[PDB]
Amino acid sequence: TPIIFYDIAQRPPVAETCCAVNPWKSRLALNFKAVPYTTTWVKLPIIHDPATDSLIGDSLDIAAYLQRTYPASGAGDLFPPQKLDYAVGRDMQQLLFPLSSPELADYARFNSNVDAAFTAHVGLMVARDKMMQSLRNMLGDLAALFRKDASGPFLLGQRATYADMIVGGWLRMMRATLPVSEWQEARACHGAIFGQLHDALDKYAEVK
Repeated sequence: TPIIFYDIAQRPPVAETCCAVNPWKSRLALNFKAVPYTTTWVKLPIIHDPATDSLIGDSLDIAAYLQRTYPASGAGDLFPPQKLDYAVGRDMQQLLFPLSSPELADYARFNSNVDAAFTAHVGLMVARDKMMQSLRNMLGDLAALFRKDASGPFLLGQRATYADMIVGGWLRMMRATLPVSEWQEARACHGAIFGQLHDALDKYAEVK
């Protein structure tokens, strides 16, 4: 019965034993949905669901599979309709390609833009003052989406979605790879919008 989640354990200098970006996106999605699962650590996230004989690779497909197969399970809908109006600046467009269930197209485009925005600042996580300024500026632009509904730390206020998990997966990975002070900067800048989002996602961050 339990879903098998294939994941890769992290090695130093990564500070935390679990979770590259995309495994974090899927792990946040599995925990939010409350579907039972266990990790097999192997040397891409992939799940096998024995309940449907399904084998799904890629975090967007896994989350879409969970929402479609267990729509009422756990904390609710991972993909409610939503304007995810975020676009990277021109100096980051090359990191968009290759891009991305047509009701999910906006979530897919958001996944591409967040990934590109943050990937532009790997290398802090592999650092320099100018890169940290660029990271701060990119978070400022992303922050406007999290200010649209100030009833809560998520994009839709008190309601978390897969889009919050797209960003949260990056945040979790940054906490594990940045020097502590730079993580503390990222978590504090622009009104601590991303420290709040990170902390709000803690409840969906169990490693199992």
